Amino acid sequence: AQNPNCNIMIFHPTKEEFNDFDKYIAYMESQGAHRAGLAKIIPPKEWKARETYDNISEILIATPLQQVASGRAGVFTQYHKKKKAMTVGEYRHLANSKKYQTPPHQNFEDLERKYWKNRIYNSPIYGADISGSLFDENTKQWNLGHLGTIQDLLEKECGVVIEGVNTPYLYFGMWKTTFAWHTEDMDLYSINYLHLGEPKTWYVVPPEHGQRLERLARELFPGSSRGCGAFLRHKVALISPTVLKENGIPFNRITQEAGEFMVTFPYGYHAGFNHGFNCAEAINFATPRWIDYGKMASQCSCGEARVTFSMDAFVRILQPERYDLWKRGQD
Ligand SMILES: O=C(O)CNC(=O)C(=O)O
Ligand SMILES: [Mg+2]
Ligand code: NI
Ligand SMILES: [Zn+2]
Repeated sequence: AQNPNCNIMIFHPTKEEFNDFDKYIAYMESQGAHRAGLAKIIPPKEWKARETYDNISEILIATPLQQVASGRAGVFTQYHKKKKAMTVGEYRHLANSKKYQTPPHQNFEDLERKYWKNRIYNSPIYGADISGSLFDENTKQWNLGHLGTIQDLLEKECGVVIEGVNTPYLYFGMWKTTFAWHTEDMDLYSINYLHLGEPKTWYVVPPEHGQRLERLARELFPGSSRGCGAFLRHKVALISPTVLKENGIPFNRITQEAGEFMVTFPYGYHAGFNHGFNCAEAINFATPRWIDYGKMASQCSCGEARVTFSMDAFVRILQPERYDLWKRGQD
């Protein structure tokens, strides 16, 4: 069995290997990369996403979100308070202000210590889930807006044509902006490209151990667990590496820098934080190996998780028994 300790693997494709996306995902899986839940892909030196980032300041962040925490330093939830619209140039200046800028630090480990110690005492502002792309239209390799669609994958594998579309999202981050513990919708893959700026630290639980994380989360968030049998779908709960280690939960960590891709694999729980002002692009995707995970994915039906238009068809076709209840949750 490849990668039996479920370590995060890092790949360096050549320019020739970077031509065929599906084939390279399948190659990484042949080496056991999916066992970790997360992999890093460093593009060949010949590749670029676009020519420059000098002209992005006029992008609008219509609904910046202030991430307000409750709990204790290692075990907390966050809620998202809506703020007034601002441009990417206004947001960059905000991120660099004395109130929000990254503190002085020695290295990534020191900054990680400071994050876990102090995150709860601040409320950073995040631009999230902004439909759009920063890939140049002429970038032919690993262009996140030109991937094959999940609806076409399901049709190719299962024969059923369905409605829906699949497009990328942009994220603008600052120091302490936080992504809560989650898997993707319908336990899909995701791919994330860090376009510019400061790093993102990731934490991940191997897919084969995901139920261990869920059992801990029920113990640590007991009211939330009573409210909903899949409350991690709400994307609000944080648990620190120290707390995971105290409770014997298997996980790994890695820092992504600008110019690097990360792939998350089906049912790989992940969480993390941004180091300072940055811009990332991400999209979900599927492969043949996903279909079995999609058929088994939990679902939130309490009303909280509320998701995209395109999830309807995935639930309807892969999970017909659950469809009626899930749809009540959506309405
Ligand atoms: O850019 C981001 O904040 C977070 N991304 C993810 O959880 C992902 O790509 O799967
Ligand atoms: Mg602009
Ligand atoms: Ni994710
Ligand atoms: Zn729910």
